Amino acid sequence: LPEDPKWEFPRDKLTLGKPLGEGAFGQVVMAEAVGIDKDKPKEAVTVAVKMLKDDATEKDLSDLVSEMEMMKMIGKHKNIINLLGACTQDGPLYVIVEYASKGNLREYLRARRVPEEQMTFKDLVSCTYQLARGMEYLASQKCIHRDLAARNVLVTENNVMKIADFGLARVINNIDYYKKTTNGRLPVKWMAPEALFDRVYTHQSDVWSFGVLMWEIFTLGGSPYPGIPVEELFKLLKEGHRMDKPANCTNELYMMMRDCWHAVPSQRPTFKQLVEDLDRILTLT
Ligand SMILES: Nc1ncnc2c1ncn2[C@@H]1O[C@H](COP(=O)(O)OP(=O)(O)NP(=O)(O)O)[C@@H](O)[C@H]1O
Repeated sequence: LPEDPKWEFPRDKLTLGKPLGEGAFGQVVMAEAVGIDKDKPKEAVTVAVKMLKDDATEKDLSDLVSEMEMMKMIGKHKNIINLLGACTQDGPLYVIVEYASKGNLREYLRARRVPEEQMTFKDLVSCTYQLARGMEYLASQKCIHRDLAARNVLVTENNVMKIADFGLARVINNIDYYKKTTNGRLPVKWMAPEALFDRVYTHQSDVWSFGVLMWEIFTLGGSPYPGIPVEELFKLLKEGHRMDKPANCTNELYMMMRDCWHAVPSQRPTFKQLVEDLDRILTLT
């Protein structure tokens, strides 16, 4: 792999610790990184390290490299998982990122329905607000995430919501992102119809996904289109089906979901608008 000195971190300053989880393209381990935070240059920082599994494919390696490169481009923001460094030379590829001790949002919510704590309604609105802020920022950086979902949000020790899993994200210009393929690699239940049927993707497709994410949040980690298999959703979406209102959701926030699910992308809210609406709702709690 080519060197990128501004991101490279010395392997001898990294100490791997316990596994945090694994997927079908990589694994993540906790680690201590001495000197990685130049605001505290003497200190060890607890980080997460993404790396290949022993059964990794060639495509897994190219994907991990591509994920690292995307994270170099998306800037820095409180409500996204930020890249901290990488070990790319003379050894296995290590992609070093911010550590979120409370795991992904889907499990965090399902575990707070013995529960860890109780989610107040204010907590859920705040969580929604933070993620709209993250997506607003990503869209300002001309990034479409394409895989927004509760499983791809991470939660820090201080309950900070961080958008993560940039492996499918793309940088676009002004017009729709378009590449025609045989079959897509995006979770169908979170995809905007124009993405599913027309292979086109804009920031407004991410807005659709955000509406699904809202539904996951206010169902405390429920599964979208409950009891509807992916196989049958193609037809139901084309015919205009939409999810019902979660129990713990206000009619105001449900109207917000349904706006995100507008059939016409240009008629959905923008993330800037969602942040403004969510700012108002959250201050009134
Ligand atoms: N920065 C992190 N801090 C703490 N835990 C993490 C971090 N990143 C990932 N994990 C966890 O370790 C596991 C690794 O999975 P991950 O690398 O996130 O891909 P994925 O989200 O499982 N696949 P997908 O949702 O289909 O895109 C997940 O269970 C995460 O919850």
